[PDB]
Amino acid sequence: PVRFVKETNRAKSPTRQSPGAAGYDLYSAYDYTIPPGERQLIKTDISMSMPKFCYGRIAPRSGLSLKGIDIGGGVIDEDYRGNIGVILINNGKCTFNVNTGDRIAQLIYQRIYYPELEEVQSL
Amino acid sequence: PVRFVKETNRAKSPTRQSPGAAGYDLYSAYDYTIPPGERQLIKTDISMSMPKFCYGRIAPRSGLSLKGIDIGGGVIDEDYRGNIGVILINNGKCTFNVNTGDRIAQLIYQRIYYPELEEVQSL
Amino acid sequence: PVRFVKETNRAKSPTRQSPGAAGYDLYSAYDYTIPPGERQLIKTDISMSMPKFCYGRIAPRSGLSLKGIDIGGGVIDEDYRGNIGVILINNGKCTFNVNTGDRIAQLIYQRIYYPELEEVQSL
Ligand SMILES: O=c1ccn([C@H]2C[C@H](O)[C@@H](COP(=O)(O)NP(=O)(O)OP(=O)(O)O)O2)c(=O)[nH]1
Ligand SMILES: O=c1ccn([C@H]2C[C@H](O)[C@@H](COP(=O)(O)NP(=O)(O)OP(=O)(O)O)O2)c(=O)[nH]1
Ligand SMILES: O=c1ccn([C@H]2C[C@H](O)[C@@H](COP(=O)(O)NP(=O)(O)OP(=O)(O)O)O2)c(=O)[nH]1
Ligand SMILES: [Cl-]
Ligand SMILES: [Mg+2]
Repeated sequence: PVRFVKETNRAKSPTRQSPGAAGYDLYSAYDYTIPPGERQLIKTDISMSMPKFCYGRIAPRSGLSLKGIDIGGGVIDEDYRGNIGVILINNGKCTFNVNTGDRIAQLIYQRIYYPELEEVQSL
Repeated sequence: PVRFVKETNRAKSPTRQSPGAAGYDLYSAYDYTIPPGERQLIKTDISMSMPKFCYGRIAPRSGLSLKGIDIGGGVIDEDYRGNIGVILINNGKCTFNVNTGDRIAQLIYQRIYYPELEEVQSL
Repeated sequence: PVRFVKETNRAKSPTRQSPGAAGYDLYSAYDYTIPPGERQLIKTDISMSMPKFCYGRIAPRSGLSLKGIDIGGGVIDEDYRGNIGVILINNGKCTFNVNTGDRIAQLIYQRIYYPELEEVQSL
């Protein structure tokens, strides 16, 4: 079970489209306007305690990606307890409108290793 | 064992370079012209049933990345049964030519979690 | 335990901040000047033997992401025994400077699969 908190009543619970979907839909908590060739940190008003040995990759919705919208950053650490921001980059030709409640990205919980690092002289 | 279909004869089986290569090579099944500052959906004519508790990341080739070619979207869900498409972004200064058979990207089967979500008030 | 090798005394050992961090900080080994709209390969002068059944992802730092600095390529294969290079993309407005010892990205050891493929008729 992954515990999550809405910071304000503008936050929508992250949802999964289907039982075989890779990620959990993230929603914009506020209204944003993104000019062509600009980028914008979008607040979700969702904070969460991630599961152990993984991280949340904020990944792009495919439809938005064909409109020219990409993702910046997107690394949500296992110990990040703050507001989750989606960095949207408008690489399209037109101003991109974000309304409160718009599906803006997907959060994928990606399993990872935390290995020890040891310096040697030859591999 | 991942099962895949060649939708048309122009589809080419994804292959790994080496036993230590992260990704399977995706090939273009058609011929494309992509001008500077534009993107294009490339059809592979491949569809596949992904391994359970995982997804397919369409990741960039290092070669094309240095020439300013990037990858959009890239999330290939576990329950996806359609044609796998690749979003090539041309951020370089010259028209990038896509020939039938050209390696364009690499599918990576990334291990993930599907946790249940529960709403709480404090973390 | 993942072994690594410094190619020069200009390379800096990758670092961990906290138990819940995603990955390991990668540092520049040389001085670079990246003009707006350009990408530049950044040598870390670090070679390592990646652990089995995974790959290192050169992942963006959010601080830079917001300034307009994006990652290109970024797939470090299991059997890569060469110099790890970070492709930094200046999609910002000003020129981006990189001094030796600058925190440029993070490395994430993402768990992956190597399934055998099998062509079929139906799915
Ligand atoms: O680059 C891509 C991205 C997605 N796809 C396919 C695979 C994926 O399973 C499917 C996703 O379609 P949807 O747009 O219905 N879902 P998405 O996750 O993109 O966002 P949302 O569900 O919010 O629309 O499209 C590609 O072929 N290439
Ligand atoms: O798209 C993002 C990216 C990061 N974040 C969060 C997670 C991360 O823990 C935090 C960034 O904290 P830092 O002060 O460590 N930023 P820095 O640039 O130093 O490194 P990094 O961004 O890699 O943690 O912002 C988001 O909410 N959305
Ligand atoms: O950003 C990167 C990406 C890859 N690399 C390394 C790791 C990887 O093993 C290798 C990329 O493979 P190639 O140099 O053989 N290029 P090619 O296009 O042939 O294969 P790939 O699809 O892996 O790039 O370079 C970097 O140093 N920086
Ligand atoms: Cl990833
Ligand atoms: Mg979906």
